[PDB]
Amino acid sequence: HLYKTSTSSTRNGAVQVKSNPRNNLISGQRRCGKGRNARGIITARHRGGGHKRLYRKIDFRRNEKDIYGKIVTIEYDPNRNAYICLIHYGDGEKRYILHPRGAIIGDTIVSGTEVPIKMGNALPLTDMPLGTAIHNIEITLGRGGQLARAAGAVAKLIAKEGKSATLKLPSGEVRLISKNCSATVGQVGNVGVNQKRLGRAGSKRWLGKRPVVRGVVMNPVDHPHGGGEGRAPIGRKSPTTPWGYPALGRRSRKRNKYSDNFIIRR
RNA sequence: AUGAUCAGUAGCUGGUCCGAGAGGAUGAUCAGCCACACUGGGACUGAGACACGGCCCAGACUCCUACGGGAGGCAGCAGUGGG
RNA sequence: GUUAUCCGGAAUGAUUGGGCGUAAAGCGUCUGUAGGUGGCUUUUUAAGUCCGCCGUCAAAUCCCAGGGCUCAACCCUGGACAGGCGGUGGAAACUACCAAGCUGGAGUACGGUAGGGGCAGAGGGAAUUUCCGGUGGAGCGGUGAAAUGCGUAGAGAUCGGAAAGAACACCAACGGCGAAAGCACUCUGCUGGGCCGACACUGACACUGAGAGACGAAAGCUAGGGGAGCGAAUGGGAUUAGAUACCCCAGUAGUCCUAGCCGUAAACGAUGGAUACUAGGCGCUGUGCGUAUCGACCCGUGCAGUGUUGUAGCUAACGCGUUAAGUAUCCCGCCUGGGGAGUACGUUCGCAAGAAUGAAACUCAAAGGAAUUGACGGGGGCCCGCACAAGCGGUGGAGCAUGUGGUUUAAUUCG
RNA sequence: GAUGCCGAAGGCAGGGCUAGUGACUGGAGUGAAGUCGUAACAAGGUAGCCGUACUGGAAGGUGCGGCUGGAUCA
RNA sequence: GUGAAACUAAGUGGAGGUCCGAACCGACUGAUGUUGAAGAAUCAGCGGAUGAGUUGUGGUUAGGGGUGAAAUGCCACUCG
RNA sequence: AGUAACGCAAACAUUGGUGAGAAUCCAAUGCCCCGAAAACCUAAGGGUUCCUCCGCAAGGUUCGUCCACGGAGGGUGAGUCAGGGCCUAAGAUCAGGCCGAAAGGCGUAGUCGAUGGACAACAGGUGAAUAUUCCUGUACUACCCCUUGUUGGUCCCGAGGGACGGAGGAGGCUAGGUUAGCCGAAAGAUGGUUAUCGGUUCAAGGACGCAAGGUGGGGUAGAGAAAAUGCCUCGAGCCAAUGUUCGAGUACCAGGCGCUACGGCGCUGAAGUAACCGAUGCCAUACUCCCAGGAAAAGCUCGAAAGACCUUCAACAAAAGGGUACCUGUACCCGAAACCGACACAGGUAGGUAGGUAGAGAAUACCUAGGGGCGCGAGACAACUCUCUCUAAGGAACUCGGCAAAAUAGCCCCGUAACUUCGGGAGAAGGGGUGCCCCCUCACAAAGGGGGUCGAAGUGACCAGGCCCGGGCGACUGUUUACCAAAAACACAGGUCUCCGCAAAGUCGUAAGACCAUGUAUGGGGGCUGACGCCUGCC
RNA sequence: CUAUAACGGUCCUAAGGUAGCGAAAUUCCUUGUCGGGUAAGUUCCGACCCGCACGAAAGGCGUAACGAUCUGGGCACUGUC
RNA sequence: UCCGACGGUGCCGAGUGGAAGGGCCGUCGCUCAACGGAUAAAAGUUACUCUAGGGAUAACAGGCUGAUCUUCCCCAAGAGUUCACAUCGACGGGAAGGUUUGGCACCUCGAUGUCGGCUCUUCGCCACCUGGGGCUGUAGUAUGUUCCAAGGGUUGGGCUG
Repeated sequence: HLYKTSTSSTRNGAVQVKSNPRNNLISGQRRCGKGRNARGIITARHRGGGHKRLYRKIDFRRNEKDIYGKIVTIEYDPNRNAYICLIHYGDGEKRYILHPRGAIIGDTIVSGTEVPIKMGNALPLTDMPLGTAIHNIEITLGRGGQLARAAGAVAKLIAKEGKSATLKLPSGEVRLISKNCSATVGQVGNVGVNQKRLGRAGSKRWLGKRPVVRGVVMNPVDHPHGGGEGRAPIGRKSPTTPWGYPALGRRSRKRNKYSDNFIIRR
C-alpha cells in the first residue's frame, strides 16, 4: 500500500479467514443472470459455477445534460469491484454512476456540454483541453461500453487532435474513435480494492467460479495431449482444440478492420 | 539501573607484599570474628553447644559375626596410604 | 642460579598522572526525563564544610625516641599513627536549603530584512524519445581503429502535428538556508527557524544530558501506479595470451510518484554541544550616521561566512589560529597494540538483504602518523648526446671467416 | 502404643544452564615463498575508498549515492 | 504512555474450510461372508461435520456426444 | 437329497378357550428387548393391503380353527386442511416474425409450470374401521344482494408495502418437568412403616396491544426535473411472543354404582392452585457484526394531466345481518415385510412431535406412554467354524508389516521440549484430587475448605485420544477411479506467458440465436507451474 | 611421498548444465564404504561419494502446521508367538 | 499385366467422305526386390482391451534326451623334507546318477493358479551328529580319508517378499 485506508490483511491462524456478509437493498435491480455458464443446449467453455450472484442494476450511457448533482453515499456491486455510490442530482433523479475518487461528500457532479471539468458526470470529449484523465469512452455516440471497470479505468488523450479521433487506451495501445462522445471524466475506481489477495480459495474463489486450472492429467481424449508415466508433452501443441497459445494472432478484417494505430508488440 | 534476581568465584578484618604517594595484588604464620568437623537431617541435656573426641535416624565406606546382629570415622598431636 | 607468582618499571585505564583533525578514539543529527552543573543582592538556616572538645577506632605490626640477649635478627617501655564514624559546643566566607528581590543569561511581544528551510497544489520553456504525414537521397550510427545495429517493406537528416516522462540552462557566486541528511524555473496555499532595531515586559524560567522519542544520501524491500533518458543484470561486437572488464550497439530491476519498511555512508571541517576571554590585514546580510545621502559611495555598529607570508600560543609534524586542535569552565559520547573483528555466540530489531550490542582461542612484535634524503612515475615545467628527426652507407638474404650457445664426444679444456 | 502435622534419604515427569565430545562443514592464522592473474601503491596505466545492489575462477568488475587520506593547466 | 502516532496491560466482542464429538455425509483397515441376509453389506474401529458441506423436489445438457476437483469414471446392476 | 438351508444371537414357558390337531392363534399371569426408538403423524410411492363375518388346496422355505392368503359385505360426510383455483422462479411451449435440405431449431406478445408467495376456528365426545370433516359448545374469512351513515369512485398501473439470505451474542416468556398444597383411595400376606400412590387437565375467537435494551410527527407552497426543495407550530406513532379476564358457575377427569356376547358400554363423578428451572421452540421476516454485499409477481394499501363516469354507478364502514362458497383427495402404511431392490433380504429412503433419572449432549445405560419378541422347534452339546470372557512366566521372540488385540481415553488444577511465516505443537509428555456423610449457611441453585468413615478398586457401570523421536513427499482443509487401488494422483490459492477495446477472442450451432460480460485488459479466456522462504543459470 | 593434478594441450557443438542437492519414491554391479542404533539388522538415519540415465518453475533446495499416506525405533499395554 | 508417348501400316473407324480413337508391325517408362510384382499413394501403440481358434505357435511343470552341472573311477609327472597315492594331485580318459544350465516343446492356452513362508509329512541316497571298523606324515586328548549302516534325531533370532 502507498495511500490511505490500507488493505486489511488477516494474520495467520488457520490458513485463511472467510466471512459472512449482511446488508440491505433499496430497489434498483431486476434479477441479474442466474443460470450459470450454459446456453440451453451446450454449456460451452467450461469453468464457471458457484452461487452467490444476482443483483444487476443499470445506468451507464446517461442522457441527462446540464444537471447538478450530490453524491449521497457509497455502495459496492458484485462482479465489478470499484464502488458505484448512489449520487443525487439537483432535481432528484435516482441513479448510480461509477464512483470517481474524491467524493462521498456529494461534491459537484454534473453532465452536459460546457461543465466544470474534474470528475462530475458525462462530458463530451469535444470540450476537453488535453484529457489526461477521462474515464469510460464509448465506441459510438450512444452506449457506455469500453473500460467500465472504474478501478484502474484509464485512457489518456493527445491534447487536441483533428479528424475527430484520439484516445490512448491502456494495454490496448492507441486507436481512433469518434470525438462526438462523452464520459464520466473520472478515470478512477480505487486500485487498493483489487490489490488485496484472495487467500486460499474455497470460500473466496469457488464462490465465484469453478476451477480455473486443468492440467495435462493425461487422457489423449479428455484433452488433445496427455498420456505417459507422468510427464506431459507440453510445447508440442497442447491447447484444448486447435487454439494455439504461443501468440499466433487473431482478429482479421479488411473493411471494418481495426482503426487502431501504433499498437506495439514488444 | 545509587542495578534486585541469577550464574561463576570467595571466609571477613586487624594486617601482609610492592609502591614516593595514591594505588594495585592479597590476607600463610600471630590475633579478633564467623562457619564446619564422615555426608544429610533432627532433637535432648544444660546458664550456655541442637554441641571434633555426645545421642538418635538414614546413606556411602571399613571392620567383627555362632550372619540373628553389631562397632567406628584424626578439618586434635605424632604418624600410614594416596595425590 | 632457574622457574612460578604479585607489585614496580606501564601517567600503557592516568583520582594524584594521559588522550580522541591525520597515530586507537564525538556516537549521523536533534528534542528531552532522571542525573551533573547553575548569574547577581540581602536576611536567615548552617546541612556540607571548618575549629575545639568528648567517645570509639582491640592488641600485636609500621614509625620516632629509649632499653635487654656480647651485635644483629629478635624482644621490649612510652609516644606517634590508626588518615575513619558518631555526638556536643561554636564559626559562617563558600556550596546547599528557605524568604524577598535585581539584571547583564535565557524567553516573549512590536516593527522590518534575507534565504533552493519544509509540505501540498498548479503552471511555464528547451531538449531527448516515440507515433503519423510531407520532401528527398543512400547512407547513417560508432570507434584508438572496426564491428554488432538501424537502411532502398527507403533510416539519418529536414519540416509540420501529436503523446509522454524526467530534470529544469543562464542568473549560481570563493552565494544562501537547514540540527544533520539535505534543499535551487515561476506562482499560490499552510508553516518553521535565524538576524537587526528604538524599545516594552518576565525574570534565570539556565547548560548539558545515559535510557528514551523523532528525523535518515543513495542502494535495497512491500503493495499499487508511471516509465523520456540513463542504466546493475543480461545479450551481441571489439580489444587481449585470456577479460564471463575498460570501449560499441541494445537493454531489465532501478532511477520518478503515493504509503509503509530498512536505518547505513571518507552521514568528514574524519576537530559534540554551551559560555567567557586573547595581536591583525581583505571579501557577504541588517541597521545608524555622513554639506539636505549631492556620488558609484564615506564613517561606524551586529549576524552568518572564506582565504590569510596570519602573530602569540598550541602541535610529533603537517598545520590550527578569537567560526583554533590558543587560554579556561559546564556536561555527555569514545579509545587505551596489529591480525583474528567489528566476525562467532546470545539478546533485541527487520518482510528480506542485514542492522545494533559485542568475544575468545590462536599468532606477530609490530601495525600506525607526520616529515626528511634518494630513487621511481605510461606526473608536470624547462634543457643536453646521431638520440630522434633530415641524409648516406650497412646488417638481417647469399657464399666464406670468426666467436658463442645447443648437440655430440674418451676430451671436444677455462673464463 | 496408635494416629496426624513438619520432615531428611530416595523416586517420577518435563525444562534451563554448563563442560567435554561428534560424521560433516564455514571462516581465520601459519609453512614450502607452488598454480592462474596482478587487483592496490607514481592519474599503476578504466583515480581510490566508503555504504549499498547485482554479477564473476580469483584479485575483482558494474550501477547509484557520497568523500577525498586524488595526479594533472581540465 | 507519546506534542500527536504505532505500543502495552485487562475487559468487551467476536472471527477462524478452527479443535473434540452425535445426527447427517463421506468411507481407510481387519474379520465374518463372497451358490452370503445382500449380484458385495453387516459387526468392532476410523475421516469430515456452519462447510468450495449435505439433502428433498423440479428443470436444463445425453453418446463419436454430454458431463467430469477427468479415475478417460459416469451417462440409472452394461460401456474409453 | 431328502446333505445344506428354514435368512442378525431383542430366549421362552404356563394355566384356560376353540378346533380333528396348535410350542408359534385368541384370553390371563410374567419374563425379555427397544425407549428421540423396531411410537406416532405426514409427503413420495404404494393404492384399497384398512374393519367385520367365514374359509384355506395354492401363497405364508413347520403347523395353523392365525394372517397384510382366498371368497362375500361394510367403510374415506370440511365455506375454514390439502389439491384445483389467483401470481410466480429454473425451465418448457410459444401468434406474427427471425431461421433451417424436409423435418426442425431459436425466440417475443402472450401463455404454462413449483419444493415460493396470498382470506378464514378449536377443544371434547361418538363408531368394529374415518374425523382440524359425524355430534355438542364456542368462533372466523371472502363474494353478491338488501338496510343505515358517511364520502367522490375509477383500468393490462406509478409509488409504498410485499421479497425472504449468514453467523454470533443477550433477556423475558411458553411446551413441559419437579416440589409443595389440596382432593380421593389404600393405611397394608417376613421385621419396621398412619403415611403410599394417582390426579391436580382445560383450545381458537374477543378484550387486554403487558413497568419494554425491537422499529421523530403534522400543516402550507413549487409551469422544466424532482428517491424532491424551503418555512411554520407543537415534540411523545407503528409492530409485537406471553401473561391476566370472558370463553369452560363447561367439558374432561382418579375413583364408584350397574351391565357384560365380557373387546366394551350407561349413570355418576372430588381436587383441578402456588413456587423454582427449560430448549436446537416462539416474539428475533429482529438487533449487533461482517462482507464472497446474495428471486419475481400477485393479493393488500394509496395515488392516478380528476381522460371515461358525473342528482348515477361505485368506495369505506355499520348489522363484525341474509344468501352463497361449485369441483377433487383426504382408508391404511409410510427409515414400514403391503414403498424402491425378483420374496415376509437385518440393505436404502425427506420432514415434524419427541417425557423421567445420571450426564455438557436429540451421546450412553436404565425406566414412561406406546410399540415388539423379529414366524421352524426340542435335546444333545465332541472335532471344527463364527461372535466373546478369563488366562501362571516371559513378552511380538510371530509376521512382509507389533495386521488383528490389548491399552490409553472424564473434569479441574499444576506443568509442558526442538522448531516457528512464532497463528501453533500444549487435549505434548509427565502428575495430584475429585466416594459418602457431617460441620462452616439447622443450603448462598453450585463449588470449595476442614473433620470422620466404608471397599482391593472411588471418571470405580455404559460412554470415554495411545504417547514420543528421526526421515521421504504433498503446504493444508477438500475432491477422485460410484460395486478390490482414493495415494507423494487430482484439486487449491500464488506466479508467469499468450489472445481480445469486442456484434470479442473463444465455445455451442450448416443458420438464426445465444453462453461467455448487460463485463470489459488489477476484465476475461487458454497453457504450465502452482503456499510461503532463498532462488529460477548457458544455449 | 602415491592418488589427487584446481593448471595445460587438443578434437567436436546451438550452448555445452551455474547454485543447491545427490546411492535420494530417479546410480544395474553398491548385500557399497565410514559413522550412529542392535548381542546380530542388504530396513532406517547421519556423511562421503567413481549422480552408469539427479537437476531450476514439464521446477531445484528447505520448510511450521496439516494428512485414515510410505519407512524405521522406543515406552506403556498385549498368549499375535 | 494394365494404363500411355511416338513412327509405320488407306485394317477399321457406328449417315457418307475424312479425322480422333482403336487394331496390327516395331520400341520406350515401373532397386513394381516383400522382384509369378495385391495400391498411382499408407508408419506405430494398445498393462482398457475385445472376438474368432490352437499347444501343430512360447511361459510354470511332467516326459524324451542331457554336451554343461553333481558324484565316483583309471593312468599318472609332481606337492606332501625324503617317499607318487596318510591327504592331495597337473596333462588327459572312461561311467553312474540326475535335483543345475539348455534342447526337445512329444501330452495340456473349451486353462493343470507362479515363488516363498506357515501347517503336516513320505522315501531314497555318495549321513553332517550318535554306533561298529581299515589306513593314517594317527602318541593321548582331538582330527583327516574310506567302508557298512540312516534306527532315530537334525535350532532360536537380526535384515530381506
